Amino acid sequence: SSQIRQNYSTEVEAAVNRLVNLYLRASYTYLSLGFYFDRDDVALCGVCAFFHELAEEKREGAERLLKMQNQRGGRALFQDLQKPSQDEWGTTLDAMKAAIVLEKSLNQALLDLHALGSAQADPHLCDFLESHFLDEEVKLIKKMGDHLTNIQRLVGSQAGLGEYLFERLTLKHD
Amino acid sequence: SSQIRQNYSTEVEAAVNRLVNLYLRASYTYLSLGFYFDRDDVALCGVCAFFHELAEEKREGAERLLKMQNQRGGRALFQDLQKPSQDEWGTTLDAMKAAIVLEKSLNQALLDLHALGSAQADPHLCDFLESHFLDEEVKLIKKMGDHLTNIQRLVGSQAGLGEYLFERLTLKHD
Amino acid sequence: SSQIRQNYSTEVEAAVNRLVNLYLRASYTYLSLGFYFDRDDVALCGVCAFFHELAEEKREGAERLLKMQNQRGGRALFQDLQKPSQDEWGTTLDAMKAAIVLEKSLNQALLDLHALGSAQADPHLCDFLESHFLDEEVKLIKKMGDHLTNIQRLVGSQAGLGEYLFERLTLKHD
Amino acid sequence: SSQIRQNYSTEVEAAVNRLVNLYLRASYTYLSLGFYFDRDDVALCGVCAFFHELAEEKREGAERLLKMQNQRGGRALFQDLQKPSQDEWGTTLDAMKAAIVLEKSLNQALLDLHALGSAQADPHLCDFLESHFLDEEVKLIKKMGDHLTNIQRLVGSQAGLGEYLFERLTLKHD
Repeated sequence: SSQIRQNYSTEVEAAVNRLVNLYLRASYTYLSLGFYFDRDDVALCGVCAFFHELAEEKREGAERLLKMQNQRGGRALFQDLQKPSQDEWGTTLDAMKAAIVLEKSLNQALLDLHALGSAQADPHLCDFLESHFLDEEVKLIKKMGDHLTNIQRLVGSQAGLGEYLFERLTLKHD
Repeated sequence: SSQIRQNYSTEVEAAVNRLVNLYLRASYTYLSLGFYFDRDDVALCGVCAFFHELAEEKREGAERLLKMQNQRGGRALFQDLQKPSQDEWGTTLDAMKAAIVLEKSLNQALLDLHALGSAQADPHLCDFLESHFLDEEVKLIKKMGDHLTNIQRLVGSQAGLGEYLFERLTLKHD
Repeated sequence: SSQIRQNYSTEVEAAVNRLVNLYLRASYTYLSLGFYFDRDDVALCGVCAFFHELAEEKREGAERLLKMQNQRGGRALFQDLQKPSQDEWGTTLDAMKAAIVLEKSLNQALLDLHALGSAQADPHLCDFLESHFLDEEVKLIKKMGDHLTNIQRLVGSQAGLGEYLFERLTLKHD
Repeated sequence: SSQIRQNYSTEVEAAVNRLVNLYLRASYTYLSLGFYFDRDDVALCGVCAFFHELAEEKREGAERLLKMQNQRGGRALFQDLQKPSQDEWGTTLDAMKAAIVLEKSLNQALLDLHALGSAQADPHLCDFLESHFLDEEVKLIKKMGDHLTNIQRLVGSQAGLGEYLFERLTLKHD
């Protein structure tokens, strides 16, 4: 039961639960991505750190959605979390490409939810999705696009060299 | 007269003045609630503090609306402030129930105003109502719902004991 | 491929991957437990904090296992994460009971893995499971047993009162 | 003579003396490796530092074994220290390969000693080999595997360039 629910549709409640699953799935994918790059036969620690930071960010996003669900008087419903799409992630390039399509899928889900909020005349939802989701996604996707371009320019005739240099000179180890 | 008014409908201007009255009425209700709990035959100081903090918050909300009214070139119009609905507020439970229906009424007025802003294509109004009103209301109503649940669980067979314990152990005296 | 694997059986590698899944499942269960206690109709924040701390601890345990998997030259394999066993978790008592059987199941899995390590003459595994798993589990289960006893003694004739008092006076809000 | 020896087999005592010789041999090999990379016609100072740090670590390991030998009432017996297997160590790649097989040999000797300790029911030996030997070896071998992978990816079509870059950008000069 709830004593607080107001202007919060069952459709939005369900969509928020689905978005939680998507964010948690993404976090799980990033956990796998990071550990792949820590394999002794891959050994690109800047890439491990990049994806593990994202694993944390996506988990935090899910947690924020869940906090909001409760703030509105909706009820969290958890579903199975499917395993990531790959067990091995190829090159840094392959991985960054997979990451961008993952992020575009999260972004599309955010846009779909915002559209639902608009259709349901739910401005609090609209306010909520603003900063900590929509702008963050745009910033992240831009960063990934920038990375992709730099990785691509580094392939040239010596892919191993370029992959090392990108991990050393772009990716942070702070 | 105004030299600054732009995209600010008479409908929104009037609705903002009505919302100011609602916020000031709410502040007045909270002033009364707090003083009731400071009666020597009631004597629940944590409850006095809780409602008096809300009296301040609601006054500040009215003041923010009035500042915005002037920023947009609308004109503040004040009406009589009706006295609160009760002179005596019963138990902490009764009072928290009254507070939640008060807040739900303010929240509904905010939603109605946002809908009017949307109909009038007034995005500045929409931006304004966002943080310092819509999210604040959702957070407050959640807090009150939490309080209600705790008060309710404390009634049991010994209502006096539960009322004391809630005021001592949940409500802040900082 | 690996250039580092030494004295690391396929059986242990597989068991470590299964243990990662168990820890991540446990983390997910604790995420759900915590959010249930943050429902406005439950509203026991000390209980939310207790279970969310455990969600973090279990995730960290999985991460440590995965780091070790790579240190030994084994390969992380992720499986679907099943949803928690319940959507609603009842009273704090019910929840603490569920938590203890969860922990006992993790502990048994640790013991089974240690036994496998012994059978495979793998002392590094045995060293690894020592502090950050075996002793931590024993300490945690003792804490949960202590909590259960205190919750049980607080039921008496007034369960609501006891549940409130335990959350206020035992569970930390730091 | 000893007045303290308890549960300390002659077999373990002898094995500890042999392990001391192995650690000291390894230290000597690392001393040679480091100085080779400081030749004016090799001149890779990050590689000198890497191997000289290991020379110190291996000497310290021998010293710890010797301290333990005395703590248990065994008697240190020193043997000749054979010269390292090479006078010239080739490329950084060749050297890192030689280092990994050296470490794997030390690790195998540790495992053999732990197995002997188990057979002799000598848990203090087992406790001793744990942190400062077994876990350290696993961590070191993982680091060397990571290095090897990075060196290998840097060979490409320009081996000189890759060797320089690895020494500049991976190996520490702190």
